[PDB]
Amino acid sequence: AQNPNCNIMIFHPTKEEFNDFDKYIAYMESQGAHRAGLAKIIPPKEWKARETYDNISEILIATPLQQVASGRAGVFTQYHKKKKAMTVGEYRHLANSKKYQTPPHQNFEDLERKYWKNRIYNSPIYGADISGSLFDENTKQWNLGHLGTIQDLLEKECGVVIEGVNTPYLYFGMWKTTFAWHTEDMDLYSINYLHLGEPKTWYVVPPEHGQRLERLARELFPGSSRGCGAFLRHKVALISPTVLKENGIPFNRITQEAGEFMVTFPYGYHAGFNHGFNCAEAINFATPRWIDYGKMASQCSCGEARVTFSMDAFVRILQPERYDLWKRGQD
Ligand SMILES: O=C(O)CNC(=O)C(=O)O
Ligand SMILES: [Mg+2]
Ligand code: NI
Ligand SMILES: [Zn+2]
Repeated sequence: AQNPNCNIMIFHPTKEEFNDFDKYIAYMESQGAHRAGLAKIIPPKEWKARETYDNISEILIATPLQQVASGRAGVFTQYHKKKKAMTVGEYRHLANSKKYQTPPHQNFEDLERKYWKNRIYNSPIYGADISGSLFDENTKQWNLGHLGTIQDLLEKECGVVIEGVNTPYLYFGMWKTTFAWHTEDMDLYSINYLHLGEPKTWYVVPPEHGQRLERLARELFPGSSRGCGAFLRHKVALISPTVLKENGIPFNRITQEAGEFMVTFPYGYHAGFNHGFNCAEAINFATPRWIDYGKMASQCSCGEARVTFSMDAFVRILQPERYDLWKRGQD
């Protein structure tokens, strides 16, 4: 078996190997990359996502989210308080202010220490889940706005034709902005490109061990667990590397820098934070190996997680039994 210790693998495709997305994903998996739950892909040196970022200040963040923490430094929840709209210009100015800017630090490890020590005492503002793309339409390789759709994958694998579309989202981050422990909707893959700015640190649990993370989460967030049988779909819970180590949960960590792709694999729980002002673009995607994960994915039926138009059809076709009660939570 390849990659038995489930380490995060880093790939360096040539421009030749960067032409066929599906085939390169299948290659990574042949080398065991999926066992980690997360891979890094460094694009060929000749590739660019777009010519410059010079005019991005006019993008609107219509609902910035202030991420308010509760609990203890290593085990906390975050609530998203909706703020007034601001442009990317305004946001970047805010991120760079004395109140929100990245503190002095020696290296990524010192900054990671400061993050876990101090995250709870600040409420950074996250511009998340903004429908859009920053790839130039003339970028033909690994353009997250031109991937084949999950609906088309299901059609090609399973023969069923469903409604729905699949488009990317932009994320504008600042120091301490945080993504809580989650797998993707319907345990899909995701791919994330860091377009510009400061790094993003990731933590991930191997898919084969995801249930161990869930068991810990139920113990650490006991009332959440009683309220919903898939409360990690709410994307509010954080657990530090220290706490994961104390409880024997297998995980890995890696820092993504501007110009790099990360791919999360089905049922690979991940969480992380931003080092400073940045802009990422991400989208979900499917392969043939995903299909069974889609059939087995947990669902939030308490009604908090409240998910897309397109996810309806996935649940309808892959999880017909659930479909009924899941849509009671979604209506
Ligand atoms: O970048 C972020 O804030 C969150 N991204 C993801 O969870 C992902 O790409 O799967
Ligand atoms: Mg603009
Ligand atoms: Ni994700
Ligand atoms: Zn729920």
